Amino acid sequence: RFLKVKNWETDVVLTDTLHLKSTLETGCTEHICMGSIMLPVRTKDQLFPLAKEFLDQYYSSIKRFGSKAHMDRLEEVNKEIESTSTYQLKDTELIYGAKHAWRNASRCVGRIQWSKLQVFDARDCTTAHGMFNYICNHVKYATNKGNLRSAITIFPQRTDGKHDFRVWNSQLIRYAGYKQPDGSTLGDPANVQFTEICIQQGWKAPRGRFDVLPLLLQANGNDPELFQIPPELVLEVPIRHPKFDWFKDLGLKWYGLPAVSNMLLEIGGLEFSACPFSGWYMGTEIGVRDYCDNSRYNILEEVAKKMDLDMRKTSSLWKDQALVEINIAVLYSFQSDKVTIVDHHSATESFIKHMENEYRCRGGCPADWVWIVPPMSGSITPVFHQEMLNYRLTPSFEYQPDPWNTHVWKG
Amino acid sequence: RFLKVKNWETDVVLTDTLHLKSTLETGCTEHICMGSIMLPTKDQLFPLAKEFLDQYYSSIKRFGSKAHMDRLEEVNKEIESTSTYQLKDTELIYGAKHAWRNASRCVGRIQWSKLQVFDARDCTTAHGMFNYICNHVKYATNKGNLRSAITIFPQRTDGKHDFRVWNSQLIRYAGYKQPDGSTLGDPANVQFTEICIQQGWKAPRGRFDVLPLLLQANGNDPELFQIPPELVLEVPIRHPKFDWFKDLGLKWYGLPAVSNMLLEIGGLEFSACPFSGWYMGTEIGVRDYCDNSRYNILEEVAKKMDLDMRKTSSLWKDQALVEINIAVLYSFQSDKVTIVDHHSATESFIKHMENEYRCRGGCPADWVWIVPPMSGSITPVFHQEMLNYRLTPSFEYQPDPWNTHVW
Ligand code: HEM
Ligand code: HEM
Ligand SMILES: Cc1cc(N)nc(C[C@@H]2CNC[C@@H]2OCCN[C@H]2C[C@@H]2c2cccc(F)c2)c1
Ligand SMILES: Cc1cc(N)nc(C[C@@H]2CNC[C@@H]2OCCN[C@H]2C[C@@H]2c2cccc(F)c2)c1
Ligand SMILES: C[C@H](O)[C@H](O)[C@H]1CNc2nc(N)[nH]c(=O)c2N1
Ligand SMILES: C[C@H](O)[C@H](O)[C@H]1CNc2nc(N)[nH]c(=O)c2N1
Ligand SMILES: [Zn+2]
Repeated sequence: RFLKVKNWETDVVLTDTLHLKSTLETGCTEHICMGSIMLPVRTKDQLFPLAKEFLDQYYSSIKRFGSKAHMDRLEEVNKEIESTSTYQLKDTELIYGAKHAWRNASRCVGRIQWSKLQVFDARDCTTAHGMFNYICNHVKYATNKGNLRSAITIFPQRTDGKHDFRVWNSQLIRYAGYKQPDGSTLGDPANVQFTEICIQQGWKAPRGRFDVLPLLLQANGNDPELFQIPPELVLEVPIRHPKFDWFKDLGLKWYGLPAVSNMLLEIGGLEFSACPFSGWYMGTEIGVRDYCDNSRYNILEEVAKKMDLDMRKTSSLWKDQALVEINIAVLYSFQSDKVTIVDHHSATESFIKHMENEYRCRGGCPADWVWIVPPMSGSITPVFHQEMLNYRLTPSFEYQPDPWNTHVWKG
Repeated sequence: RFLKVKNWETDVVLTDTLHLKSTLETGCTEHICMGSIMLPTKDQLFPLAKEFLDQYYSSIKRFGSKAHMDRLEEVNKEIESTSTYQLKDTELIYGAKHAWRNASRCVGRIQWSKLQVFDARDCTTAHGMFNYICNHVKYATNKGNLRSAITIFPQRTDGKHDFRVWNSQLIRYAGYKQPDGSTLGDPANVQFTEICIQQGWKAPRGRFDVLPLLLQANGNDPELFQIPPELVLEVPIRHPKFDWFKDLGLKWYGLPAVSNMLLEIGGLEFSACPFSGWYMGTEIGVRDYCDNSRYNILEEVAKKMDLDMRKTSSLWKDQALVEINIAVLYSFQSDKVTIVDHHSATESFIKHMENEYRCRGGCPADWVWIVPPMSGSITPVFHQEMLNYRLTPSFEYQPDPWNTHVW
């Protein structure tokens, strides 16, 4: 069966056959669409089919499907599963797997880059101090003095679910949030709870507006341990505006390296609960979301005040005006400092070319419109006009519950 | 079976039970989400009628009452013998208001209970349709103090005697493809304009020519009528700060009036049911003015503002977009023509959603349509989870008539 998607700006029609390989469920039914809902230990029984599906995909990709090497590997994994109840990936399979989880990530606008991913194999890691060392090396490699390189570091897979590796931070680099007695927040409101955990675990908080948080790292199901990323490894950009000289005195800065650390990587039924990955920012993530969400730095008012915009009516579009200026400043600042960043026009145009390519060579490209369309200037980007099909392919990145809710404290 | 929706800005959680009354299909399966796709007999009619009359009698607190059972009986008898039935005026009004209430793509539904319903089921000719439409246009416009209205022409019978407004909206601008190779006017209407010309319209061949109505009564060939120019309230677009803005020569009409949809009430199908409200400013300033396949004016405006157009990362498109939208709002407000900005409309929709959750058990909503086409995340709807499902009475999209019609 075939499914068509149309682009309402170009009239280009694409045909999806790849959705036929989709396994997992979406949350939607014939009677309800859950397209805007944010969140809509395995047996041997469920594991060998998943391993087999994966190895079939891997061997096809290398043009060796049905070969002796393919058949031998199937047998070897079969025997390993029956005897040890899990299995180990070869390095070449782990690489393929992590690249494909990115390629398959329907919420990711940056996927034109998927085949260029540095995979660091950290499956020999055993302790949190070892996790710390792996993560520093990741940060230093990815940062590359501002010439950012995509990378992922993969710690040991899940076993009984009692010995999990986890990075408790949601990203490797983020700013502390501090809830004040008067109810106001100092720093980033998104990280208040995690900041309190750090403090409880013994972190000495500087208590400013941009304190880089410490890593809280759990190895082998043990209680997590605190480490401070060497400040010389944390590249930051002070935010200034090309025309407005008062913009610098707002005191804003942001870090260069967006590094997601709370997701679960599934490859061939194995679960990598600690697999921090990083790319580079699209400007709007910082300028629109981090700075202007009401629940984050929330700087719209202060900027618009300083721009002397008419603020007595929403219909002057003061918020919209201030928003564009803040986003100009982020992009200017990163570019001026030679730190990799992409604007939302370039990123979305690249995504559309990626998606058309994928339709031709792969038969589809699952995409989540709700997430791919940027949070400002939606319809002046070509993705707004593009119909997309959302479905779940493996290998995949999945959300997992924050570890403080599930962790069995050892003491 | 009971579902939760969370607002990620406010942490407020709502529980949806209303979706269990949904019947029609979404196009989504457990394996594929089609959320971003624009278009995803006697026996069949009685359950549809029953479903509707039940909700109606419930709404007036008379469910299971003598008057309820009596109407159910009368409608059954009328279907059995005539193969259809006629709605009482009260039912027609209730059904139209509820088709709006159920419109998952409509951000303006806080307004749903204030809809003036014009019953045009006695209409028999295209000239009669023109009369009803001019009256609708004048009533809804109200000298710029706009009032929501729908005008409901006779229901489908054997489907070869359909009433249709061929126009996609009552008021739109013509588009003409040029020897230059480009498009003069609104590129969205090039096909309809040619059909108007080929049926006899004398086009002024300008950038902002109000299209004629093409009206089809009783399945006949459609006929042309010009809406009295004095009933079409238009707004010249100027800017509060930029004096050069007026020289682009832009204008738009005050009355958004959708006229190509099908109203389904209790299984009956109203194929001509033009309706109208008032604009959210982004529809004109973002979509009508700045879509690449529409008036596509970003480049001209950016140039007049002398922005750096060498690189996308200067955000020249984004700056010009805001200014265009400030101008649309300023112009309508100055000329005292009802308009709503996207901040105000989305704030009201969150309030409406909360009312609908507490009072009705939910509110079907299509996030892809509800979130405005600019500044998405600085409006509260961006952070609001929405469940999309189909309730009846409903408005449904129907295919352009020129494909269906035989002359
Ligand atoms: C290289 C440049 C990249 C850019 C510009 C980019 C852009 C983005 C953006 C804007 C989002 C939505 C983020 C949000 O709103 O929170 C996203 C999501 C995501 N991307 Fe990328 N991305 C890049 C690289 C990567 C890499 C290297 C990976 C993995 C190897 C990846 C996997 C993901 C996943 C799994 C999501 C969904 C995140 C979630 O559910 O929280 N991306 N991407
Ligand atoms: C009172 C002021 C109103 C406002 C501000 C408003 C707002 C909007 C907006 C912005 C859209 C999206 C339009 C588009 O992007 O093409 C829309 C869609 C829609 N609205 Fe409203 N609306 C109003 C009144 C009405 C009325 C009176 C009705 C019916 C009686 C209605 C029913 C619909 C329907 C069925 C759609 C989807 C149209 C389609 O699929 O093309 N609305 N509304
Ligand atoms: C409930 C929930 C579910 C889910 N799947 N993700 C989240 C995280 C939510 C989703 N938007 C806000 C918060 O993420 C902030 C982190 N953004 C980093 C991903 C972007 C990024 C950008 C560029 C390269 C990358 F590798 C990564 C929350
Ligand atoms: C393929 C297709 C399907 C569909 N359901 N609608 C369309 C119409 C497409 C969808 N967005 C653009 C085009 O409508 C422009 C009409 N805008 C008027 C509706 C808005 C409006 C606004 C305020 C009050 C109202 F009563 C009505 C096209
Ligand atoms: C409720 C809604 O799904 C939610 O706010 C989404 C909308 N789109 C998004 N898109 C991106 N890229 N990131 C997000 O966090 C969100 N949040
Ligand atoms: C493909 C995508 O569904 C399409 O471009 C949609 C997106 N959201 C929209 N939202 C509104 N209000 N109106 C539209 O016409 C559209 N177009
Ligand atoms: Zn869906």
